[PDB]
Amino acid sequence: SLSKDDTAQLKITNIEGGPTVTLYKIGEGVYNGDSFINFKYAEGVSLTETGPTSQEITTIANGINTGKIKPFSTENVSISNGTATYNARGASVYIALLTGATDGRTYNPILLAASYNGEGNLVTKNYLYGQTSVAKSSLPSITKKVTGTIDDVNKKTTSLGSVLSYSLTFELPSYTKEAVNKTVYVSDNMSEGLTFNFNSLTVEWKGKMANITEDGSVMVENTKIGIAKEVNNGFNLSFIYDSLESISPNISYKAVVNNKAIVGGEGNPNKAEFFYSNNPTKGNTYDNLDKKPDKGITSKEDSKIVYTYQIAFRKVDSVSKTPLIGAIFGVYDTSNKLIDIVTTNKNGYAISTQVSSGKYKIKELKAPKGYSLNTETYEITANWVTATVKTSAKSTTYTSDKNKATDNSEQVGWLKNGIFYSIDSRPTGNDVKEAYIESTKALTDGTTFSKSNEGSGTVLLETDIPNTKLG
Ligand SMILES: [Ca+2]
Repeated sequence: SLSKDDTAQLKITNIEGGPTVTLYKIGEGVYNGDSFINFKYAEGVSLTETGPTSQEITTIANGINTGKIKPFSTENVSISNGTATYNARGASVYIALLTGATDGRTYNPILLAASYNGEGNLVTKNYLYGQTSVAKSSLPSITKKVTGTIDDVNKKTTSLGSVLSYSLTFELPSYTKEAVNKTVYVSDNMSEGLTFNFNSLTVEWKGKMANITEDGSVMVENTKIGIAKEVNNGFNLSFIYDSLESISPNISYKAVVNNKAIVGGEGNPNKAEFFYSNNPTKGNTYDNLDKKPDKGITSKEDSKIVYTYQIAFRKVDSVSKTPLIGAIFGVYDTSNKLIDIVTTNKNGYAISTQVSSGKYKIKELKAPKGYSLNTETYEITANWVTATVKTSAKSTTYTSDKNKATDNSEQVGWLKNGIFYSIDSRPTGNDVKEAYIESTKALTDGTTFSKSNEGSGTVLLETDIPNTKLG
């Protein structure tokens, strides 16, 4: 006794991430209502009734999503506790698509059928069997790391002119061979206080370094695995999924801390993004390198924040404690390398360029007029904990001419194509020029300094610096 109105359960297990499940009927059961004849398939559907192949299943899904294949009906199926169940009316064949998982996972298509000839059995030459299928998905990821920084407890810190080395690794989506959207697309953009170096971009794949040519082609073993382009203060890099052989490339690049580096809480972040398809049988692979795609495309992301601080102090008369203008000070790192030169303002105050966590030294180069030179070195420790001052407040002026250095001062770093590098980040090239500080501008009169929270950005010396009046 067949009907029709015979029911059987079509079931999907291993549903993670809470996707939408849609069933598209691609095969109608044809009855005489008491005898089962065969399946009638939607126009454009092609499959092997003996055992449909992955190629065929994905192909059908592609057609459904373009509209080339019109299913006989579309069903929305609820989920719970990792499974979905649908009560089919009569022998019938469906493609299930799982889309929009909130954890970012991407799923393969599923073929489900209710059949009188055994679970899933499509050959038609009493009892209506259902079908249970285990859903299959992949969860991409992207992880960004930075080195070249100085650890301040759990904060990575840096200084003006430091070169920072970033690295990306990622886990690929798993796409079936016939998928129409195999987007594999990587982006980063550096915040404005870091100057991205596109020429530093490297790609390793299968333990081999890529050569990136002039037009952006990422070449390994005479194979183009992707194309890179410099965009704003960063890059877009679109890979060719099939060329990767399911092995993820590893991406590295550098940036150098510039004078716009933010001090304190906000820090200096990047934002690495990995775009892929979470509905790979819909649309087309995205590879436009001018502009990253909008989110059948979704993404994972990662960011590293790097911090800087600034050193401040006040210059006063040793007896009256009244503030002294125009005192010139050097600020040195722990090994006595000159970091910066500052001049005190009307209110006695000076502030350094951006520094990493660490110990520094403040030493006078020129007394204020009417005062004897203070020959003492003043030490100060800079870190998240000591940077409790918030100021309402530089762009240093360099020369490569040693004889134009203020106060006959030493070299503070290097210049290459307009960019400042610290001594410890001395870059390569035959046109790398010595950098000296040519002049110093005092801080604007009426700049305030208020004691405040950790990470405010400014480390103000505990005791003001005395000068002894000549008289
Ligand atoms: Ca369920």
